[PDB]
Amino acid sequence: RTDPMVTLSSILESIINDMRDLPNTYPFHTPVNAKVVKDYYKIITRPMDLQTLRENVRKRLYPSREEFREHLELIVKNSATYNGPKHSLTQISQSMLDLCDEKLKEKEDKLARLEKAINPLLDDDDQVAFSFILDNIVTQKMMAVPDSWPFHHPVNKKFVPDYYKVIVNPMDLETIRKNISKHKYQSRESFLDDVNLILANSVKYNGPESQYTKTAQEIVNVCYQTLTEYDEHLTQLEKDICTAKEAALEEA
Repeated sequence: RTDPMVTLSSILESIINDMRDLPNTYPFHTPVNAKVVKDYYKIITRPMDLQTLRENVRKRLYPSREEFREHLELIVKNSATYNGPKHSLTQISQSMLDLCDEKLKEKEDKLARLEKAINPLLDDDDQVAFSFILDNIVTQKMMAVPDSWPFHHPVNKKFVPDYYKVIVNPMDLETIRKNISKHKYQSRESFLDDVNLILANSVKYNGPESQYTKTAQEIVNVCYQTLTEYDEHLTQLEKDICTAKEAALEEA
């Protein structure tokens, strides 16, 4: 019932404590001082240090060990580039990376359980499959409605005066496809919330009798009809997505 991001961040912060405690890590404790380390930020355009890593941990920027380790490995790579691949400082930065990898392997199982609770739908095939059919509904059914082209992309403000003053939540099929590609929709309800906005917005701006509103109504109707045709399939995916979220949290 605890926040897994907190448990993950305490684990990462204790790794920084141990890395900071290794012999001769002093130069990696704080950001490089541009005023005395010649040309450093010309040569090193992606800098990293243990102070910045600890700040990032406390800001909850790492949802997994991978993102934490990639920033840590930057410390080694930057030392190799600026000091040299065999410089003693690069060997010292490598001793920090090696300790980290021992600590992470040591806590493999608990970290895995926390990572899945922080991101239950990561590489979840039910979510990918659900987004896959939503996208097909948009491209094969909704965009095939005749004269639907004015809804395929955001309204062009230059030709539609005051649109973005009248319409506070604009929506269009390209934006819905972008949301699908980021897996915004975990069930058909939030998908339909955005689809219905295309019609509601045309009613507000064009009125209920407009040819554009009739077209939007057909887009909405074919969306509902297609969700209904695939109800059993979609319900299975929705159920699996929902129960995976909650199961991930329980294993925390």
